[PDB]
Amino acid sequence: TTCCPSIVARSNFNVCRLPGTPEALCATYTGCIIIPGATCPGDYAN
Repeated sequence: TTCCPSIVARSNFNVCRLPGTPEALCATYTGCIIIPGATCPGDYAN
């Protein structure tokens, strides 16, 4: 599950993913995160 700290981080994440970039790289590129669960925390609400 991906969680993002802000809307713009998420928007940048989704663009990063368009070419097929691994989520882990899109995460460090944006400040988004990968968690094993499905429940994003309040500070990664987007």
